[PDB]
Amino acid sequence: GPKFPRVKNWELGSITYDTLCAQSQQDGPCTPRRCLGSLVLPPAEQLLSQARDFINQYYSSIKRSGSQAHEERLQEVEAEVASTGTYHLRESELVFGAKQAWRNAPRCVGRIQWGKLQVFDARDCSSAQEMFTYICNHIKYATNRGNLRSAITVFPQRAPGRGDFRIWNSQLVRYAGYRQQDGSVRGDPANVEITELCIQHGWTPGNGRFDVLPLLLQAPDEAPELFVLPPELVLEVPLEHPTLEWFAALGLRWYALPAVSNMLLEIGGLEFSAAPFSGWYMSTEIGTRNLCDPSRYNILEDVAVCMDLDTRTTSSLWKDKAAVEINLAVLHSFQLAKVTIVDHHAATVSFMKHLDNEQKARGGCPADWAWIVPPISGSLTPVFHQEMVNYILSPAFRYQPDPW
Amino acid sequence: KFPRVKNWELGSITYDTLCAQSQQDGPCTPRRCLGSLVLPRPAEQLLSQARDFINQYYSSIKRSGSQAHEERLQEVEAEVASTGTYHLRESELVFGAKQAWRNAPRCVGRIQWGKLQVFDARDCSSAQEMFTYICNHIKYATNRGNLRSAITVFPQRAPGRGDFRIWNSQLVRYAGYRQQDGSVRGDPANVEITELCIQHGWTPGNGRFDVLPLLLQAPDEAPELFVLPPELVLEVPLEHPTLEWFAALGLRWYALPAVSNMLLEIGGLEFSAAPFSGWYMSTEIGTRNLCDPSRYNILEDVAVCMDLDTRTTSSLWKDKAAVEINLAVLHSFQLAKVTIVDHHAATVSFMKHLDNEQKARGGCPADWAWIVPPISGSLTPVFHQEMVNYILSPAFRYQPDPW
Ligand code: HEM
Ligand code: HEM
Ligand SMILES: Cc1cc(N)nc(CCc2cc(N)cc(CCc3cc(C)cc(N)n3)c2)c1
Ligand SMILES: Cc1cc(N)nc(CCc2cc(N)cc(CCc3cc(C)cc(N)n3)c2)c1
Ligand SMILES: C[C@H](O)[C@H](O)[C@H]1CNc2nc(N)[nH]c(=O)c2N1
Ligand SMILES: C[C@H](O)[C@H](O)[C@H]1CNc2nc(N)[nH]c(=O)c2N1
Ligand SMILES: [Zn+2]
Repeated sequence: GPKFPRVKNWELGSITYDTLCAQSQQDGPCTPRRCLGSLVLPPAEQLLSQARDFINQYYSSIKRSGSQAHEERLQEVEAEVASTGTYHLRESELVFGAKQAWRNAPRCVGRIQWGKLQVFDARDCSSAQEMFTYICNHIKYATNRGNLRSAITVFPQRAPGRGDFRIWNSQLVRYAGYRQQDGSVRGDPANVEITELCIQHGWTPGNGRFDVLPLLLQAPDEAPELFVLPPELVLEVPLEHPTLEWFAALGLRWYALPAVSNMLLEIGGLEFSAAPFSGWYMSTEIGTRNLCDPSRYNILEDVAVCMDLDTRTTSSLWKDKAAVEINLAVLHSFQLAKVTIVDHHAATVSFMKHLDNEQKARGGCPADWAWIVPPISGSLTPVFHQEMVNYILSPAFRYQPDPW
Repeated sequence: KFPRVKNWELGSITYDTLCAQSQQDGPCTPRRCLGSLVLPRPAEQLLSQARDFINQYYSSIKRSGSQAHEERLQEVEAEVASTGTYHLRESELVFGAKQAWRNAPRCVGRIQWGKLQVFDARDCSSAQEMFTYICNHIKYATNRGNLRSAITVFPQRAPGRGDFRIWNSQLVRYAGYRQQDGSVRGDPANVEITELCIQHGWTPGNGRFDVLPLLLQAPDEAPELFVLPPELVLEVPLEHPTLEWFAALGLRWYALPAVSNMLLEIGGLEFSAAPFSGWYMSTEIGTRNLCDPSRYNILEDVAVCMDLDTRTTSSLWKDKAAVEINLAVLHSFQLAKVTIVDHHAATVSFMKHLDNEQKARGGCPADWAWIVPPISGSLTPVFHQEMVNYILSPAFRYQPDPW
């Protein structure tokens, strides 16, 4: 057979061969001795070439490969890199390659949509204030009354030893997390450290489970500045359950927009550091991950007592039963504010459609199985049975250090 | 070089040095990770797998150096040098077997690995004699419901010449009878094997749940058809503790999960037939068997009596249902007094078995994707617990079907 990896789909029994990975100019975390798939955290020469690389990708997506437009941009960068030691992205490239990056992140079921993404250029940005309105612009656009829209705003790149452009928070939207004199945490304990940095960087706090965090921002070299969001700007959703009348009463809630912010966008060698993006939620992130992880909000037990469930015993499956209902109330509450959501089946079925598109076009789709298969009802979704190949294609997103 | 392994529910942080023992390659490389792939694609080396293994033994009982070791390591050299091969003393096989369960990185029940019972069938020379070993093994392991972990090990693998093979994949299995309409009565992933039993002379039922007979193959024999004494096998009828109407579905399942097709590799040697059984963790029954689309696929059915909008995915019927299937699997076995374990209890204990190896062998390999239950995955601590996968020895391989 072919010498590239073979890829069976145990539901449909169908095979594909991933010829894409042949281009992963970037090593992972596995030796042939062992596999670290599970594992969550894992100067001229090499720039010139990483850049050359992306340009070639670019001209290929506009089908002009090998043509003079091409060898002329290649020499427009050689010029640039040689005599100054960087270069800049013609807007339209930044757009293509900001897509390429979403399309390339092997941990994201959301990709059918990859080609539908609004890139806003924010490369002119020159301050912590300017920064902010850019973001509010982003949020308004992409929240869009409730009819959510994939968006990414891109602030300036790394420069040779010049300050980096950082959004300090991980999301544009987090809830506060307040450490008790107990040892419990009031709010979302996900982000305590940051709730901390907030106060002792100027913020007068709140007293609530869902206190909407204000934004730590930071321009090159300048000290980190602290901006708060317009409240009528920040669309949340009260939660309720179609049938269980008492759910609405638990007083729970999430917020429309899922906006990642703490992550480095890497294109053709250049570094974006502050380039936050946001789509819409899949119902399991809210109702399983954020609301049910015990190292988070962890309601669950709570909901299952009102459920009338036998928790003394593990095997009554109260842990599961309850969580189903949670998600459903996550779903129903969203469906009902006319806000954009998408259940885990719905998402997976379309991610599968995606895999097939990528197949015809690029010859595979990098995937981090553990992350693609939803946190509940794994085996009931189609992806569960698709073997996946993971690898690192560039342009991509990188995890990056916290700025402190 | 040595893998740091953090848990994310507790911030535990640990280091696996037991991986450095791995001696055989996985499909992963630095370029591209294929962790999620189901299955893979002279005589002086046999000799060094022997020492390596034999060491594992005397070393295991704290003797590695003193007489017996030194002596018994030379029986081996003596034997290999002049037969191309050797044979395992029995108490050693019982070490090999125990170890290879402990080793296999896909197994969530490994905490039990000490409590295994090992039948030596090395002396078997016919599919008659085999049938016994099997009938006897099932009678032991079913134990009226108090299921006991047990392997049985048929003859090893003579260089040029056939293999002892069980043709079934499990012991107890359900007949899957194809209809013309591309329709399939019974268990669809047994469709092939049924017609083999057929073509080799068996009389079919045409009930949904019909225990398939056994094709046993001694070397270079056309396999022979043997039928499981109706009650050596224990089934559980399925009811739901609160959903009165359920059991009128007629659905049921056998108590013994027993692997009939994997190659027990011990210290060089290959035991091409070495069935083993312990006990079911329920999600295998409810979640794979009963609901997998490629199978008995009753998800829709259950939902519709449950009285739920199939129309849309956003009503979450499939999961709602699934939990009740699963709940019926748990009740019924506890009612029929038949050892079973829920993904929770199990994964919880697996975690502990992880901490045991950690302070024991200094590590342990698990296959995250396989060790994490199919439903409600993140509601188990295995989910948040980074694992390393690597190939130790002794251990179980897969093997090509004897056709
Ligand atoms: C359009 C709707 C989208 C959906 C439904 C979606 C869904 C998801 C989900 C469920 C995950 C797994 C994360 C977890 O549960 O921990 C994920 C990962 C990810 N997605 Fe999306 N996503 C969407 C849009 C986007 C957009 C616009 C981008 C960026 C352009 C994006 C990039 C990523 C990245 C970079 C990760 C993993 C990065 C990390 O490890 O932090 N997704 N996505
Ligand atoms: C005693 C109670 C046991 C429990 C609860 C248990 C649980 C499991 C489960 C759920 C699987 C995964 C199969 C699937 O997800 O479809 C598995 C895999 C496996 N287990 Fe166990 N197991 C037990 C005993 C044993 C025993 C006694 C052995 C052999 C000595 C064994 C060896 C294996 C092997 C070799 C695999 C994976 C190989 C394959 O791909 O089929 N397990 N275990
Ligand atoms: C300790 C730690 C640090 C760190 N940086 N990341 C993690 C992993 C968890 C995670 C963290 C963030 N900020 C975002 C997501 C995707 C959420 C998402 C994004 C988008 C764009 C859409 C969507 N539906 N969901 C997952 C752990
Ligand atoms: C090559 C190949 C062929 C084939 N037909 N199927 C596979 C898939 C893997 C698999 C195969 C079998 N027979 C049994 C299990 C559950 C195993 C199990 C055993 C015990 C003892 C307990 C438990 N809970 N689960 C898993 C691979
Ligand atoms: C330990 C485990 O590998 C890790 O927590 C991963 C597994 N799968 C995931 N899947 C999603 N969607 N999101 C996550 O944060 C994780 N976490
Ligand atoms: C493609 C994937 O690796 C394969 O389907 C695995 C994943 N997880 C599983 N989990 C369980 N419990 N059983 C299985 O057979 C599998 N199969
Ligand atoms: Zn790997």
